Amino acid sequence: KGILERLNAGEIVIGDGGFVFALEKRGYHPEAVRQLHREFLRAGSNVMQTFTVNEAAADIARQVADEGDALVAGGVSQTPSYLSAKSETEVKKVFLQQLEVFMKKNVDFLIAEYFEHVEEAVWAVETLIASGKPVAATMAIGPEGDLHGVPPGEAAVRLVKAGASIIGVNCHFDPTISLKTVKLMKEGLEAAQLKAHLMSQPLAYHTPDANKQGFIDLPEFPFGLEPRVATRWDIQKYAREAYNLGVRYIGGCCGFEPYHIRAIAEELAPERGFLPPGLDMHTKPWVRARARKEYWENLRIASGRPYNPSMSKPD
Amino acid sequence: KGILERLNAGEIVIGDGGFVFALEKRGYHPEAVRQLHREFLRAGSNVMQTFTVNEAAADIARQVADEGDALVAGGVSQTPSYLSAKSETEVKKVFLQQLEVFMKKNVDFLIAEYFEHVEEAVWAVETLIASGKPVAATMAIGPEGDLHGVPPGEAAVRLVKAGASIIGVNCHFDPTISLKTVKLMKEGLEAAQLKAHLMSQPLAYHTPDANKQGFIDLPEFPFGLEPRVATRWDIQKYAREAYNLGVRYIGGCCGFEPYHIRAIAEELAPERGFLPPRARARKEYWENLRIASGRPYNPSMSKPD
Amino acid sequence: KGILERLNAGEIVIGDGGFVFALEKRGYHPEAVRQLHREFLRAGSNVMQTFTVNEAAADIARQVADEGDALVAGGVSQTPSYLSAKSETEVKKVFLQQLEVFMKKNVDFLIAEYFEHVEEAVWAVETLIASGKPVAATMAIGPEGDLHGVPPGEAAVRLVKAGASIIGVNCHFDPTISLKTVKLMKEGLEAAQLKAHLMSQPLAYHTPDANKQGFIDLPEFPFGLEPRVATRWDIQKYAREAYNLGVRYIGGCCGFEPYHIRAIAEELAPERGFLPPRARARKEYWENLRIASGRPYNPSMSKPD
Amino acid sequence: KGILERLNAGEIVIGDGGFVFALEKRGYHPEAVRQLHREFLRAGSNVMQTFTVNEAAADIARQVADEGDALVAGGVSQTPSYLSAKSETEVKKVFLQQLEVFMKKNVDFLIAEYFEHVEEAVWAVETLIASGKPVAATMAIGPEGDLHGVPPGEAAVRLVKAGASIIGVNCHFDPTISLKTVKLMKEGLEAAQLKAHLMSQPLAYHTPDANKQGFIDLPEFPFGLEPRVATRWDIQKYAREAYNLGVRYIGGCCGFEPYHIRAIAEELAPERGFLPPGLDMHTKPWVRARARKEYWENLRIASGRPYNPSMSKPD
Ligand SMILES: [Sm+3]
Ligand SMILES: [Sm+3]
Ligand SMILES: [Sm+3]
Ligand SMILES: [Sm+3]
Ligand SMILES: [Sm+3]
Ligand SMILES: [Sm+3]
Ligand SMILES: [Sm+3]
Ligand SMILES: [Sm+3]
Repeated sequence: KGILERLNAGEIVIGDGGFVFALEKRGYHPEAVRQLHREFLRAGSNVMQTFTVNEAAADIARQVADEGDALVAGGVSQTPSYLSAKSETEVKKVFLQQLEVFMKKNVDFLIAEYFEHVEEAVWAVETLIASGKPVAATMAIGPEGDLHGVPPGEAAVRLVKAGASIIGVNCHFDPTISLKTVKLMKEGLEAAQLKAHLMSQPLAYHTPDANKQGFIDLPEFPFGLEPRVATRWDIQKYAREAYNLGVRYIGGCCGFEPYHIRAIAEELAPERGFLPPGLDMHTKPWVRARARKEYWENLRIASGRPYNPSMSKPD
Repeated sequence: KGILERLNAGEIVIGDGGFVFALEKRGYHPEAVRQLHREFLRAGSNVMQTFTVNEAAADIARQVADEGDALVAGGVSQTPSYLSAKSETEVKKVFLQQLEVFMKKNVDFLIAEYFEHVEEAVWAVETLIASGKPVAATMAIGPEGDLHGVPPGEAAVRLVKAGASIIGVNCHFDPTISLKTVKLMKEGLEAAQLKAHLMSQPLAYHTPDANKQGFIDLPEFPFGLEPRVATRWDIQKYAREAYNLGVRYIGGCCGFEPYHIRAIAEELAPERGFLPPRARARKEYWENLRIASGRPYNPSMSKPD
Repeated sequence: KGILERLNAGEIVIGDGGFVFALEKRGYHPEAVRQLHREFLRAGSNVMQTFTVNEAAADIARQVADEGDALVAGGVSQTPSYLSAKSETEVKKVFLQQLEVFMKKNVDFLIAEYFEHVEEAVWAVETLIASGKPVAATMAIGPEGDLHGVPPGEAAVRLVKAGASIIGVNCHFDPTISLKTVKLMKEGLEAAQLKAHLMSQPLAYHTPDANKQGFIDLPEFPFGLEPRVATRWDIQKYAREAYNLGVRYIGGCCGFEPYHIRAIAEELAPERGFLPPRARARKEYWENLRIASGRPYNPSMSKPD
Repeated sequence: KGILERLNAGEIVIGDGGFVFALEKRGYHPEAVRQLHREFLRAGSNVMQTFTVNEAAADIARQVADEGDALVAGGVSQTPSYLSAKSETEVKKVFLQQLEVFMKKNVDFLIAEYFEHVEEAVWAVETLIASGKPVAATMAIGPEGDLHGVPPGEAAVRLVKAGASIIGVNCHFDPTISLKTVKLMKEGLEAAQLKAHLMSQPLAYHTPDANKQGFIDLPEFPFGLEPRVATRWDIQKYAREAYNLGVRYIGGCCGFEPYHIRAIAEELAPERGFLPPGLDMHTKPWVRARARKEYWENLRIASGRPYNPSMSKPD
């Protein structure tokens, strides 16, 4: 079953969140890459991504995807070259080169991931639909819109018009700010009487202090982000709210690890009809008392850093 | 080089801190276990631990240790029998039991790991040395001592007298509180004219709010600990302080992942002699950045239950 | 010098910010009222406010104002009648009512203080100018505007058109959010070719967690606000920013005590020309010290109810 | 009724906390001093203090004390001259000079306040009892003892032996650390089979981060302490716990204002049989919901400073 088939039938598709983030974190060896893909699959991901040999990358993904109920998706991000002034025919040529690797490896679908400029997001979708494969487009923007002042609603409209059947947001903000952005996008599609499936790949980092440029501008980016990491409970709340908003492609970006994906899969186990592939016996009474979801759902966890602030100023 | 030859040759032994926590976190598949081991070895760990299939765990650990400059260590922790009050010979029997397997698999050394009672740790040391292999003993206690009131200085002295060639602290507090405990253990050994290598396997979780029982009593244990996780800069400061205090077997316990081990190897790359296998590009910015929690609606500390 | 002569002569008018909050805090005795007034005048305030016995309040204020370089001002705030939906002529009547007393006691000027609705503020301005005395109008709104959605730029324009010689913001947010609102009010007046003196009477409580309704909706209002209190360094930064933005009637509202007013006078002593009546000895240490809350078990922000 | 009479009958005596702190805060004029004394009396204080003309100071205190149920107490603090090496006969001469002003003005009792060295605290009590007036002694020390390593228990013992009928702690730590110190003192008196009334004049500032030197060593001392100020609820909890510990002279030191004293008086209004000399009608429902002691007693108030830490390192 393909990605549009699943989603058209109202299924909840779970992404393989921060694959790249995790490979980075682990210090990367096909075995290392195959093992990570497997952890995401075991956690419940229905998508195994590959990027940009590029062919071995695609092979390993396909290999693990065949071990469960998952698809292989090829992703492309913004060229770093747009800031390099050079953009246009040059941009589509790069996308085109990557499109070939993917068609050649016969991926299940494509994702225009990481894009801060709608204009460039569009060029990507235009090039990608020429494969005849389903295309998903996400924008690395918050409620205020992209780098040109293009609002989320309008960005959503233009991406669908360009041919994306799945739109959403990713990689710049935490789950809460990301879903607010997706709500804006959803309202853009409604007002324009257009339809598309929605997806969200938020950061697993809390970013209440970020400005419109996202977490990259926080002073802790990228080596002091540990304190902000979402617990599994934070992610279950995100999964539930995403589900309630109409999001059906629920994933994650930087900060996401297999256990965050498993939390999504477990939170939505009822709705999905299945679970992805002993605290109550602990010796201490007060520890046993924590073996109840309600306890964690209501606990305001401490940071453990009394000498540090709870927020920082961007820049 | 054996564990003791390394240490006597002035080398820094990097532990594979967090092994069990990582597998638990990744959700566990010999390949899954083999990969995790490789990550630690690749991060610079000189020890691949193995516990209690048993023959398999020991075999995978040995295979990855073979792949690099690492030893395999057999770990033993506090037993239910002792807490369930069977004491004496009875407790010595389960360790002997465990030893057997580590004997047959021929592990390089043994660690009496995770003991909240000095007494039971001693009984563990006395049993493990019957293996003729070097024995390391670590206590899950803080500056205030073990569960019967035995202070760190004394605990260190009884562990060495019992035959441990390496002693220290592990798994109950963050790096700073753990090293203060180690300092107390070291002053004890000195006041007693005793000598032994020191080790530390602290939590990678900041724990300023814990009482003498350790992080377990904190209400966030074990599923709400994320905010407390040490950054690599916190870990590098820990490695540096540990080295300066005289610690030469530097590892970690719950919360330590491979990247934390790697921070230790890089920090101490000059003292070791090699590395393990825009203004934010400067290490001193990170060493001085008071990172934010990102959780303004949450407290900074909790009271232990 | 009258309020308007002072301002046109380039002077900085220091308000007696916090008067009601202080008396409320001290628990209220004409002597008690007279002393509080003296504290503000002694801290540098150039205005002694009076509201609504009435003749007494006005008399005590005048006596202390007489003692120094201060004016007496009659304050009027949003009425229940307007919120209780009587609007139009009815609301104008209670202000006229209030004016009467301030007319007989001969106060120096009038302030339409504390209005969450531009419309009712205008009706207040239109009534108060019938006194022939200068009228100041301040809004209890933030950057997002009043309760009907009227933005700061527009609110400022309608208040001046209505006859207010002085406009600004008061009592709903901390100094920074209040001055951002003032900046918006100033851009409105500019886009409309209008001119008027500006004033600010912010809360002395830090309020980063409030929504458009102001600090009242925070769960700590009104008895758990202590941690939020501005230090004198926070107040000096506010005075300096207010001056730089062009504000010349600089006061405060809830939370401001005499020492906060004094911080304003000292900060601006060079721009005024006089003062009001071991490495911690340096002002730049205080200007840079990120003070601790002393409440590690409490959050740093709360969600408005 | 005198101070020993009240306390011997088991009455709860309420101090006039941070009189000096408050006068400082207000920028100081007999009228200013009389008004402050009155606010404390109106708040419930049974003691009006005067210090070190000194005579006018004593007159005003007496004057206001006569307006209610209060006594006038003369207080003496450590000489700053002990750090000036000069100490002994020199110290008692200063105390003696002050003792005369007070006997001359006929105060009701005397307080050896602010003392960081037990040795010097003792000299003060020795000089002061020579007036035939009741003497109270407090130490500015925490659980670890004074500047010489003299523990609280022993300090308590020596002060009583020197002639103090009332002992306690003050001016260096918050209510919680101060009462722990008083508990230690109380245990010292018990073990030595001695008896004395207990008193506490803690800071109204939370100081969980202070070292044995007290709040003077925190970096915010003395101009950045605002965030630490106790709410009236924090003080009611202190009053109740002080009462439960056996403390019967309940006061305060730096940071205390009349409203903190009133909170003590109200918390203990039942036990005392009287109160010292409209939120529920507020327009907003959620505001009306706060007119219940339980709400405040259970509310973990926010600091309002997300960009600041919750604790600082001493020094
Ligand atoms: Sm390589
Ligand atoms: Sm939220
Ligand atoms: Sm299984
Ligand atoms: Sm530290
Ligand atoms: Sm009355
Ligand atoms: Sm600011
Ligand atoms: Sm003077
Ligand atoms: Sm407490």
